[PDB]
Amino acid sequence: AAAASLQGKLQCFIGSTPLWDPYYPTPVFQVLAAAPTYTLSASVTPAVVPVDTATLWTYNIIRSVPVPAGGPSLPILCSFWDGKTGAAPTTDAGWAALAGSANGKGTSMAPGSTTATCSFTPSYSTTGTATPTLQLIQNSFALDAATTVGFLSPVYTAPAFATVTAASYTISSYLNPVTPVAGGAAAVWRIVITRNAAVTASAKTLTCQMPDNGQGGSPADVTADIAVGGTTTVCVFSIAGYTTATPGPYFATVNVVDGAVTTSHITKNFTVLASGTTAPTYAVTSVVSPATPVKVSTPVTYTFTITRTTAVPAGGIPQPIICEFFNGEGTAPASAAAYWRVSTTIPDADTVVAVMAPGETTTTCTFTTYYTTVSAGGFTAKLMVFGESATAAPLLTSLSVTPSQLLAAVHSFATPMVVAAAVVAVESTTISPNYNPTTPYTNIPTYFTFTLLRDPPVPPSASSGVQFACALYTGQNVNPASAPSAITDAVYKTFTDVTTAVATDANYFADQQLRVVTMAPGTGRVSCTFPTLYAAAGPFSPKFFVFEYASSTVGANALAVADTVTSLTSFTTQAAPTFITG
Ligand SMILES: *[C@@H]1O[C@H](CO)[C@@H](O[C@@H]2O[C@H](CO)[C@@H](O)[C@H](O)[C@H]2NC(C)=O)[C@H](O)[C@H]1NC(C)=O
Repeated sequence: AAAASLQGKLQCFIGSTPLWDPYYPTPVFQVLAAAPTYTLSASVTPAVVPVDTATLWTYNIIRSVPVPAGGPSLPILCSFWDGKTGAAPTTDAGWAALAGSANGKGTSMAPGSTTATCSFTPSYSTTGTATPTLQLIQNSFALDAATTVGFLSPVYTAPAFATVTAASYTISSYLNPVTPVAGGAAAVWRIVITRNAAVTASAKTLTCQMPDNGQGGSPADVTADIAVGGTTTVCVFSIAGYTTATPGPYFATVNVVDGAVTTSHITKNFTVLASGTTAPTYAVTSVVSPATPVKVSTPVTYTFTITRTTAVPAGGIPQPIICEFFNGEGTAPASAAAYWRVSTTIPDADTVVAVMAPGETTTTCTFTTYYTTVSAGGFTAKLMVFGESATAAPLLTSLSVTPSQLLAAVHSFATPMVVAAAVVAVESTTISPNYNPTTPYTNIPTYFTFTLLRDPPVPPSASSGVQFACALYTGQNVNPASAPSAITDAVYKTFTDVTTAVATDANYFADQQLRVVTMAPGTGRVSCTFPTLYAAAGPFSPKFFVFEYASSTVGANALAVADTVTSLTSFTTQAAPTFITG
């Protein structure tokens, strides 16, 4: 019989006891006099998509008979074939197997509804038309790929093909040196080729040729490679033999081919200097702010002015500038070429991209650095300059092309930067609880919070925060059972570590304690809380010490003077009150 709402009854027994009493009702299921039909519509975005780019396919599914109101939402498994890669599965088992991966989506028809949506984002790899095929399965918790039957027969084919167009190429170029000298150093044309979409199958081999270098010559054809997932490649043309017989301005044509696709480009302008003339030479001047000396973590700004002997031609190609700056702290780069450090992104704290504009002589590279260690000898920061574009800079190492060494030797700052240690002081020593801000009660746990402020705050974006070991000797000679041998730095340094001590163990209330506190980056001060318990009332002289901390080892005194003691005001503990707030 055909009915609208129907309920089953499942009753199961372990041994003799039933899991549910009197039974477990099952969700409402509708009985249909005929097989429901599944109408379907498809939409594309964009209708025309470049190769190796995502395209949104949207399928709207409409069911002839609405899902029962009281029953559960109907699970639907959209197995979709983009129509361009491989072949569509021939059996429903193939669709079920394919739907496990990203090519198969899972939606749910809500109860009392007649519509559902399935969206996919395929990325085609070949040019031409693509017509997808989609099939619907049921996503029951126990879906057998073999015996399952899709509700859709025959497999729906979207009557709206997507047009996958071929890839495009944007071609830029620059020259090193920007004004080649005839018969001298060989000129190098660096050609940056950018693809409108990243390659996915494998590395692609662009073929770059230069029919004319402005002088009428034709250098040997070059092949450049673009790696998987990359959108940029560099083609290097080493031309030697430029001549000044033709009038000053010149321009070169370069065509780059990828199979059928051909893209032509013309370099803007450039001038070849007369043979025998002295090649233009670059120099660097350096300024610092503030002046020597500076403290640790103080923002130090270096400004380097790069000056060319002669101005760049007004109509020619502007010269890219890559400034790699080493602040002087740590291991210096091995040589000038070693300064081509691998940078994740171009505008980092060590690499700066500038442009010497045509008709201009000087440019400026600005760096901001923080000095961590202390060196009274002074740090001599250095700078190295290359001529490379920002786009081609990251991938020059991958393509095994030597960056253009734009300087004869590394520029070293004239005056070494003498760096002194930061100044840290104990701002306040609060007691909780306390009869007055100077003395605590007796026979109750009292906590001393010491606040330490560093005059130059730990800079944001620092690798790690600073660490301070704070040592305290309250007195009363109970838990250590003896006074410290001497007030010297070493004796208090040798104190036990209780940074992770809890109230259970006997070290929680120790007359001699040593704790570790980390000043986080972007903070100026830290606090250390020490628990104490004054069993007996009497005069007391708590002693406090601060030390630097590194690699879980206690360093020298943090107060910049050997054997510096922060002596709390002497006090006599008085009786505690018994009133309870509430
Ligand atoms: C880049 O060089 C080209 C080639 O010389 C310049 O185009 C022509 O240059 C000749 C040089 O004798 C002039 O007589 C023509 O008048 C130029 N043509 C045009 C349309 O201006 C071109 O001017 C140079 N580019 C710049 C920006 O100066």
